[PDB]
Amino acid sequence: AYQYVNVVTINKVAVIEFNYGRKLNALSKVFIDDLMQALSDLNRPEIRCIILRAPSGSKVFSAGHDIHELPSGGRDPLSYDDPLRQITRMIQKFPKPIISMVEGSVWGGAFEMIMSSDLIIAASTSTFSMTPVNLGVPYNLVGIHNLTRDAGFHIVKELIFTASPITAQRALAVGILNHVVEVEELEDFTLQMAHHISEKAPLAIAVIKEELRVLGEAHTMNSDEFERIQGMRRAVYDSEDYQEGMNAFLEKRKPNFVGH
Amino acid sequence: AYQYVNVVTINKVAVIEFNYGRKLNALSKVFIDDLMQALSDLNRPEIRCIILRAPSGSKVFSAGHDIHELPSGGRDPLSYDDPLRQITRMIQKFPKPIISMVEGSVWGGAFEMIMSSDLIIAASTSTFSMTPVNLGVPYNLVGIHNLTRDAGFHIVKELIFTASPITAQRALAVGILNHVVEVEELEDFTLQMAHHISEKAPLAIAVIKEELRVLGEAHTMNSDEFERIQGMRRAVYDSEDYQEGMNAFLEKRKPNFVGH
Amino acid sequence: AYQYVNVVTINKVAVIEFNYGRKLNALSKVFIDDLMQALSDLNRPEIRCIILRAPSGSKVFSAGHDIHELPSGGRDPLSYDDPLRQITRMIQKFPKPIISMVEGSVWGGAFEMIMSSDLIIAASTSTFSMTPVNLGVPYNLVGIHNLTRDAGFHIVKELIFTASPITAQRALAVGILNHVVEVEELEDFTLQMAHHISEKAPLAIAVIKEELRVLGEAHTMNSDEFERIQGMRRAVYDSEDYQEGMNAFLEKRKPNFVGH
Amino acid sequence: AYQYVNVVTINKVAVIEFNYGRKLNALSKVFIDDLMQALSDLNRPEIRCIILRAPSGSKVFSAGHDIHELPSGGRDPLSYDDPLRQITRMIQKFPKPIISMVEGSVWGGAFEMIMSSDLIIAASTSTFSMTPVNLGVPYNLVGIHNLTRDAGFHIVKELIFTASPITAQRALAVGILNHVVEVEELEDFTLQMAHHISEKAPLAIAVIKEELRVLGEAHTMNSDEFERIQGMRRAVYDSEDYQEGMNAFLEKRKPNFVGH
Amino acid sequence: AYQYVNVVTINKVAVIEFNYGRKLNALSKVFIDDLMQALSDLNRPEIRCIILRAPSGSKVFSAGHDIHELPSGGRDPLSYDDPLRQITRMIQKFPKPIISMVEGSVWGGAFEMIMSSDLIIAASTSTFSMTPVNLGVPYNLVGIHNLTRDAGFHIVKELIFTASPITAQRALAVGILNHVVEVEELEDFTLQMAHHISEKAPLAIAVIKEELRVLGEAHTMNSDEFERIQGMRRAVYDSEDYQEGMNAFLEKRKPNFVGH
Amino acid sequence: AYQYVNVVTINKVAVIEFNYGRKLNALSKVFIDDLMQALSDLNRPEIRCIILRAPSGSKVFSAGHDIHELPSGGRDPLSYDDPLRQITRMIQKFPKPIISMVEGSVWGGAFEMIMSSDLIIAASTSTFSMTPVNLGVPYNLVGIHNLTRDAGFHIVKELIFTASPITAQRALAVGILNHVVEVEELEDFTLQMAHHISEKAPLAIAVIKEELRVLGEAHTMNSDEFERIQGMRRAVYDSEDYQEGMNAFLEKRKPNFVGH
Ligand SMILES: C[C@@H](C(=O)OCCNC(=O)CCNC(=O)[C@H](O)C(C)(C)COP(=O)(O)OP(=O)(O)OC[C@H]1O[C@@H](n2cnc3c(N)ncnc32)[C@H](O)[C@@H]1OP(=O)(O)O)S(=O)(=O)O
Ligand SMILES: C[C@@H](C(=O)OCCNC(=O)CCNC(=O)[C@H](O)C(C)(C)COP(=O)(O)OP(=O)(O)OC[C@H]1O[C@@H](n2cnc3c(N)ncnc32)[C@H](O)[C@@H]1OP(=O)(O)O)S(=O)(=O)O
Ligand SMILES: C[C@@H](C(=O)OCCNC(=O)CCNC(=O)[C@H](O)C(C)(C)COP(=O)(O)OP(=O)(O)OC[C@H]1O[C@@H](n2cnc3c(N)ncnc32)[C@H](O)[C@@H]1OP(=O)(O)O)S(=O)(=O)O
Ligand SMILES: C[C@@H](C(=O)OCCNC(=O)CCNC(=O)[C@H](O)C(C)(C)COP(=O)(O)OP(=O)(O)OC[C@H]1O[C@@H](n2cnc3c(N)ncnc32)[C@H](O)[C@@H]1OP(=O)(O)O)S(=O)(=O)O
Ligand SMILES: C[C@@H](C(=O)OCCNC(=O)CCNC(=O)[C@H](O)C(C)(C)COP(=O)(O)OP(=O)(O)OC[C@H]1O[C@@H](n2cnc3c(N)ncnc32)[C@H](O)[C@@H]1OP(=O)(O)O)S(=O)(=O)O
Ligand SMILES: C[C@@H](C(=O)OCCNC(=O)CCNC(=O)[C@H](O)C(C)(C)COP(=O)(O)OP(=O)(O)OC[C@H]1O[C@@H](n2cnc3c(N)ncnc32)[C@H](O)[C@@H]1OP(=O)(O)O)S(=O)(=O)O
Repeated sequence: AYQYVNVVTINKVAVIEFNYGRKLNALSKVFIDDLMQALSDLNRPEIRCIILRAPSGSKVFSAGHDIHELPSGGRDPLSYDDPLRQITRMIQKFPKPIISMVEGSVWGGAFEMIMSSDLIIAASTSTFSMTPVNLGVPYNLVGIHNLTRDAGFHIVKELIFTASPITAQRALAVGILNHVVEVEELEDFTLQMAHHISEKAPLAIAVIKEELRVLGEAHTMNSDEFERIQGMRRAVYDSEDYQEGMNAFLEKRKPNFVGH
Repeated sequence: AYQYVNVVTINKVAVIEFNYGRKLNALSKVFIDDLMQALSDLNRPEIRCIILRAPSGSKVFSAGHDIHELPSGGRDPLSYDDPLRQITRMIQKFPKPIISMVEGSVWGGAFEMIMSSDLIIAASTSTFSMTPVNLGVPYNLVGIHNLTRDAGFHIVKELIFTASPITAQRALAVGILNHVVEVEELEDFTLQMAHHISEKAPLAIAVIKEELRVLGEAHTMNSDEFERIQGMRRAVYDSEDYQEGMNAFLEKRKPNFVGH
Repeated sequence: AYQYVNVVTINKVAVIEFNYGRKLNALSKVFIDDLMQALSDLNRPEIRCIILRAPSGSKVFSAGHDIHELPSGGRDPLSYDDPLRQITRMIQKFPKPIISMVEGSVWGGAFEMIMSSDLIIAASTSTFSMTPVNLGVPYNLVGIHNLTRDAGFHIVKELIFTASPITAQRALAVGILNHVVEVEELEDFTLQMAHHISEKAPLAIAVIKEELRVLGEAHTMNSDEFERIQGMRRAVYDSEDYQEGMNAFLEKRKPNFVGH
Repeated sequence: AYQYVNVVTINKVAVIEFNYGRKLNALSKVFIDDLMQALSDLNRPEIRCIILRAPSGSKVFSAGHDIHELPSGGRDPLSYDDPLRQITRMIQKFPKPIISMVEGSVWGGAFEMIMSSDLIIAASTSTFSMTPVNLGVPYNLVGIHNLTRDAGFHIVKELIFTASPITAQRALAVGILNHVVEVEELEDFTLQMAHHISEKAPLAIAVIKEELRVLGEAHTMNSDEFERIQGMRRAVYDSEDYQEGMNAFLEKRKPNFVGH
Repeated sequence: AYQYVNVVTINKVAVIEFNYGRKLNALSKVFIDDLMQALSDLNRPEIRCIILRAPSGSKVFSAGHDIHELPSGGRDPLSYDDPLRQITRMIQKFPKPIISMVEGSVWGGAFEMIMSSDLIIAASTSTFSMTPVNLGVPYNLVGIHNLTRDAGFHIVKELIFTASPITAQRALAVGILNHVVEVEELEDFTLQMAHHISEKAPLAIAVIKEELRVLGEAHTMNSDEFERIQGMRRAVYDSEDYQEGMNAFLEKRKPNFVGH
Repeated sequence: AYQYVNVVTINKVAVIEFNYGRKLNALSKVFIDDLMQALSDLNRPEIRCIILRAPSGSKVFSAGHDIHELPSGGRDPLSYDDPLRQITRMIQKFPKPIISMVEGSVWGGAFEMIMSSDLIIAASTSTFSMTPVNLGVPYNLVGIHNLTRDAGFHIVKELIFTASPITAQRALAVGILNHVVEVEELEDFTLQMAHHISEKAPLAIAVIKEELRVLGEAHTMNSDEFERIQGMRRAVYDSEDYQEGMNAFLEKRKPNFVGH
């Protein structure tokens, strides 16, 4: 029923498997629109737990935001109705637990997407990179906030400022992952936990997830502080460095950033 | 001088030992009223540090909220004056450190109670479960907030959505516990730390504890968000699933949750 | 040049080395004024990353606030324009990453200072203590907040209430440090990471750092709560214990705290 | 068409006239559901401005909440999905100006309803009463906040604590009303203002209205403060005085309030 | 029963009359202690409304804070435990309405005290001044907040920056006062209103008063902004101008302020 | 001196007279840069109060934002470093009182500018309008908040949704203006007040002004709410209606708005 995902439901658990490997499951508008439609279709009383996964043996879980669809004009790359911003809101408001079951490497916006989900179970060979400083992208407040609820600030700043991949073992040690398992155990481990969750009280799960959502969002600031930050972000997405980040990716070369 | 607790004072350290083993130290009104009286009586200048403990050899530290005192149908089970809500506020506002020294298994409200205390030192054989989703309970905002200050969101969501016990070793790894020790060393280790804290400046301890309390609570939201969450909670504590959770527990059978 | 720091630039990396070993790099006004001048001088487009370090072989990284410079009594010791409060604001608002490269022991205000920096890389032999309860000091809200973004509340309360040192290995485990390395490798490891960060997009790093700073501060409270805390702090800095803490340190004896 | 309202369109202006005079336009569930449907149906680009009115000559604009439909005992009378709570949210979120055009007396929930609208224009003979203290009702935070954006706190407390009606002339002087007009000029005056607003930029009006709505709601508090207020409200809606207020109103006698 | 106040009970209304004419009802610690004891004594179910008043015929309602009890310099003059701060908190938290009935001139902290009360009814000859800029006093955030809930910002700034007295008629027009009456009618007009309030539901009044209090306080800021303000206040109470303002009053001369 | 302003100092009062009459004191960058420099140059201890005025006899006080300089492409017209946004921040942070002394008509951004100042004294013939809905402009959160601290919400909505001029008498009645005087008395009245203020304690005035500024700004919201509002504002400044409003103004014709 979907071009870019495959859904299998057994009992009360649904697995949403990405079907966009020819583009390394990059978060293009057409891929995200399918993922959201699939989730909306599973918002039914008889579904109690969702798993998100890439196909078995994927080297790349998701290559993150489709760099071709990043606006290189004068507009904000991560506005409120950007597909990545829509799917993280939808995951976080969804009244059922969503488990990210990760095999392969996770990049940029896709790292934010799994951090927005409720649990992350990962193969021992998976790797995680947060990439905006590679491309000159001024990541937005909501998007950065979504990266701060698991690991501490010093770890988050290392991940962002270096853009270096971290292993699953390190991602477990710093609090980003729930569980790391050998890849041959990943599906069996994840289905055991999803089917267990699906026997618990769904209305209690939904209200507790929504309470955590609101508490997690409840770092408040005044209008002047947000407008000041928006001005700073606009100076970045208007920058020569932002154009250079995109151009360098599309030309398959290393960017030369100059601080303008 | 209390029916349900025993208090020992060693210089500047007070040990409050539960005496409600016939009910597995369940957080009944009569038990919590004695605990709160004991704490109030120890709010004196020559006391500097409190330890909360179950008796030596306890299999169960606390079975959590007394399910017989949970209101069935229509009343908020976790309103502001509920005993569990009163004791977590009292622990958090108490101007001396309160150390939970844990032997045995810890369940639901009792897990929130040790999470509200300042330090947790646990036996290597202790276990920890958060149980609302077993019973259909819409846990309240303040109570959920009290579970978010140590382990990250993904870990808290695993504990709540699974209601599965975690070991002391895992609870240490994820940041819930301060120390794990062999049960034979638990009392000596905890008293050594309490005596050490009691040599320090108590007015500085009290103000720093209060600063951490107000900073930990400073996740603010507007009245409409709180009323929306209260409406969601009422729908859960009015639900068939909430009645089925209570009944299933009291009848020792597996609940059948249907999502209304 | 500077009397109390030495600055070296290697390509786009600047290393600020303390030069106040005769006072164990205590945070005196004259030392902090030099550190702040050196940091302000390095806010240039050809500088991409800052390392703060003590001299190679230092037993003591920093002994913390200069206890001679604490007000005698009846005056807030951690007011907004105190040197420690100035340097942490400056580190946090600085538009380049600041890495604390730690060899030796870290005490009190100096622990808050490295916690305010972006990344901490430490020698396997370094140690960390938070000391206000040794001296009777009512640490301020901003200062305490700066200690809560890495490790959990129970961990922070143990560090503050015991004032006991922790090892680099424990500091790694609880989320305070990024990396622990053998002292012989510390400089090479830190420089390699700083050089790596120096090729990334500086405007993206600066706006993301500022987004994290704003989100990290966005725990808000009403005026009454702040004034209530300030009144509690004033009762501490007016106390006999505060005078006894100061006196004991200078006279080189154990304080006798009495709770007034 | 609608059973309980009549809608007329004059170019870009829609007038919604109450048709529930046999029950003095009391805010029963069936009347509010019709009013909300009529508003929803007018959320189309060719409508620019809404007027809410009672029929010409009405002695009673609205008698407020239907006292028969108030939750009888132990149930929150102003929960999130109560009709009065739903209509005020809808009015405030509606992307066109809504003008309350008032002829006759306004009572209780109907006063909060016109206060939630964007402008109020009233007949010189109209009167206004806020009545919960007559019935023993614990008015909810959102509802009280809606009464606080026009007149000062001393004026709102006088209105609520006395439940005394005020004249249109006094309501204008204290800032509740935009305009007071002779009854035979009311309809003409209101329509010329609605037509004038309808010539202005609708997307600008919508975003400015929504900005005012969020700034008006942005009085934020922590969870414990909300739960404490909810507990106090529950003690009121559980009180004998709350029963006495309802019963006295329905039996047409003076209530005897005793303070429990 | 009190040295410095006289209490009369009329049915369910209590009238607390100042008896400190010798010092023009300046808010000395001992006067405020009796006023607070009198309030505490009246916190009984048989009392439904309080009036605060000066004696009949008073030229001065209250000369405001006792200038002789302000500190000489280098100390916060309006700390949390100051008598003016205590009495405004107690009036705002008191579960019965408190009406200020004003005959005579109102100065400084006494103007804040009546503003903290629920309703103000004043004689046509009464006058109102806010005086901190006459004395060089840095008024505190809570205190300034208490002046902003009735008149608009421009009016409040005029009152504070000019320290010029305003008439009762002007105070009515700008929203400070509920009612202005001829002095011969003041006592019976105020009592008629207090008797009317005393017939209403007291639990409903108490919860609505508490809801208004927390909504009024719910302007939230981060710790850094509060500490920044406190630093600015400290510069003022450390200033030569603060000492000049205190000296000029003592010496009965016009202060010469210089901005240091 | 300054091309676009004239400054006269009388004792401790500085009168800043607009000198941009050929564009009716529209807020061009060149005019605002001169006003800000003149204000900065007056930040000296010997200056105690500022008056902002148009030239004596002016029909137009200020024609508002320069519509030729409004980003007429598709970028934010009211971004953080726009001249109107800069001058309102500078007026509000300025440590001396700033009185707007108004003769003539005040439009749009110029209305926000006088609302941001401390006191407004106006000629009886002056008039005031807020005009964004004439041009299709999505006024920003900070700008809208600057209009909400004097009159109530209903009055602000009437001013904005109608864009109709109000008289000085109406502006006084609704709490926008401090005083209205005959045009012949305007200088005498305003200078008498400015000289009176100039006798008072400047450090007390500066800290109380900053306390009001912070309290006035302290309506806080979460990142998601800000980003949602920014998305809505962008849809408006990208609209055909925004282009129509600008074109219509340039072509001296009535705009025809269509809701796209
Ligand atoms: C903006 C946010 C964001 O999420 O940005 C994207 C962040 N993602 C990345 O930076 C990952 C970039 N890609 C890679 O690092 C490598 O391509 C990986 C490791 C994903 C795969 O390497 P592999 O050797 O297996 O195969 P190639 O590199 O040769 O790429 C395969 C094809 O997919 C394109 N591709 C990869 N990622 C992509 C892609 N995110 N978009 C479009 N296109 C792609 C890539 O350009 C190539 O295109 P062609 O077929 O035209 O040669 S933020 O977080 O950074 O702020
Ligand atoms: C609602 C909140 C809360 O805190 O709820 C309570 C959560 N606590 C639990 O769910 C613990 C449930 N109990 C157990 O798991 C086991 O009873 C325990 C493991 C603690 C120990 O098991 P053990 O084999 O030693 O002996 P039994 O299960 O056989 O029970 C012994 C008696 O104690 C009662 N009991 C146990 N816990 C209880 C009890 N929290 N109350 C009343 N009653 C009990 C139980 O109903 C039984 O009663 P009878 O002797 O009358 O048959 S929330 O966090 O979940 O939202
Ligand atoms: C107020 C905040 C704060 O940061 O407070 C300061 C916190 N710092 C400390 O508590 C560290 C206290 N010092 C020590 O633990 C030891 O002195 C150190 C361990 C770092 C190393 O000991 P070591 O054996 O190597 O050599 P000494 O102890 O013999 O001291 C050498 C000289 O340095 C002085 N000293 C050390 N720290 C200091 C010093 N922060 N100031 C002034 N003076 C000192 C100390 O008093 C001695 O002075 P003399 O010249 O009189 O011998 S808070 O965070 O606690 O609230
Ligand atoms: C709970 C909130 C709220 O909104 O509550 C409702 C507040 N409303 C009032 O307090 C209005 C009370 N009513 C009046 O003051 C008078 O009825 C007015 C002036 C509205 C109408 O005067 P009039 O002489 O024309 O005719 P009656 O009093 O003779 O009543 C006509 C019929 O309408 C019923 N009625 C009036 N208001 C009502 C009614 N809000 N509900 C049901 N029923 C009614 C009342 O019970 C009577 O019914 P019967 O025909 O059975 O005798 S809160 O804000 O107070 O918290
Ligand atoms: C600091 C805060 C505050 O509330 O400060 C106090 C604000 N109040 C004032 O500034 C009012 C100051 N007083 C006056 O303006 C006049 O004294 C009054 C007008 C109120 C009445 O004048 P009158 O001519 O009738 O008779 P006197 O001036 O002769 O004063 C009678 C005695 O009362 C003392 N007095 C007046 N107000 C006072 C007094 N607030 N304290 C102590 N003492 C006094 C004053 O010093 C004098 O003392 P001796 O008998 O020793 O001469 S803040 O809000 O300003 O920031
Ligand atoms: C975006 C914000 C804002 O402030 O927008 C602007 C709001 N302002 C207005 O709507 C006022 C527009 N101006 C007028 O309506 C009229 O000019 C008034 C009534 C003020 C005065 O009319 P009058 O016939 O006496 O003499 P002119 O129209 O001839 O103007 C004199 C010179 O200044 C220019 N001017 C006037 N207002 C202006 C001007 N806001 N810009 C540029 N330029 C101007 C105008 O175009 C003319 O220049 P030229 O001599 O080159 O033709 S918001 O608040 O609306 O959102």
